[PDB]
Parts: sequence; C-alpha cells; structure tokens
Amino acid sequence: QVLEGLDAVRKRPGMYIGSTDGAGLHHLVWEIVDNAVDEALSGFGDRIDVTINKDGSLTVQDHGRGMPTGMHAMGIPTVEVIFTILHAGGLHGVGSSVVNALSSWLEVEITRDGAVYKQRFENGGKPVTTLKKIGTALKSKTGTKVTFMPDATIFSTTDFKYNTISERLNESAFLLKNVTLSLTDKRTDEAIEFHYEN
Ligand SMILES: CCNC(=O)Nc1nc2cc(-c3cncnc3)c(OC[C@@H]3CCOC3)nc2s1
Repeated sequence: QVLEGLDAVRKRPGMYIGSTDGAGLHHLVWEIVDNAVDEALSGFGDRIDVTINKDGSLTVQDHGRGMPTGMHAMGIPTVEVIFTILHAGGLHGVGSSVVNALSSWLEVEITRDGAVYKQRFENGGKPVTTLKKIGTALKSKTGTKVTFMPDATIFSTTDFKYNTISERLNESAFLLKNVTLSLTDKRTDEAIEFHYEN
C-alpha cells in the first residue's frame, strides 16, 4: 500500500471520482453520505441530514459515534490523518481525503464525550486549524458533521442537483432501514425526508 498526499487526487481526479463533470461532483456527496450510512449500518445513529447551503457548499450530518478525537503520530489528530492521507463508520480508503482534496474548503465537526471539536481545511485540503475543542454538549450527544465547498477550479459544474441527491438518499434509506435520511435545499427552500420501517 503506497500512501499519497492530496496533490495526487488533484492531479488525477478522474482516477478517484470518475469525472470532473456533474457525475464526479455528486460522487463527492456519495463519499461523505456513504460514511454516515456505514456508521448507521453498524448501529450508530438513526438520522442523516443533508443540506445544500446557499453559498453552494454541502453539509452531511450524522448522529453516530463521532470520528475519533485523539492523536495519531507526532501530535497529528486521527481526524487530520483521515482527511489528508490517501490510502490509494469508516471513514477512508479513500473517501474523506478525496473530497477534501477536491474542495476549496472543508469543515469537520465532531461531537462526543461531552465535547465539540472542529477542524478546517482550505485550498485542496490543507489544514488551517488543528482539531480544536470549540464547545460542549450533553454526554448523550454524538456525531460527525462534514461541510465542503467543491473546488470550482476542478469541476466544470459546482451546482448540486436536488433531484439527483434526493434519489440517492431515498435509495440509501431503503437499503439501510429504520434510519431517516433528509435533504434540505437552502437555495430554493425545498425539503424532503425518507424513512423505511422494517
Ligand atoms: C458526515 C459524514 N459521516 C462520517 O464520516 N461518519 C463517521 N463516523 C465515524 C465513526 C468512527 C468510529 C468512532 N468510534 C469508534 N470507532 C469508529 C470512525 O472511525 C474511523 C476509524 C479511525 C480511522 O479509520 C477507522 N469514522 C467515522 S466516519
């Protein structure tokens, strides 16, 4: 297993997301959604909320365990390793890092153990903060939130399509069972929820 930096993805995006058109743009959504879905599949979290923000960024929030908030080597947060090393609930191999590489900015927010942490990356996944404790929450509160702005210098289109996302989340709700998937478009105010009882 040869590990790579985020430059590798930016130089050959087609290798990781297939294309740099709308199909590729939406593959970024699929990667982050799929990480939330994997976490719910393992029994952690019963809702996954997706928001297309007015500024064109996209948020996915889960109520799973929260990505680990500790250190890897050399005082580097485990979260930073997930989002910045390409191994070409989990996590990676290779999703979070590919999305970060192809975003002009990305924020991850983790809630667990009574604490709220945040890390921000810019310009193709360069950390501009460490994993910072930003606040507190009840001990019962857990989850991972990822918001990213796709890189307009990579993609031919940076316009997320509500109907495309809605269909994928409907499908994911049907496969998962007993988990609510929601979509809210802040550009147009549209919203929908999916939940299949089993
Ligand atoms: C909004 C997108 N949603 C998400 O990415 N959800 C995720 N939820 C988890 C939970 C764990 C998690 C927590 N506690 C205990 N075990 C795993 C995890 O672990 C990553 C591990 C360290 C490196 O790879 C294995 N990743 C994720 S991504």
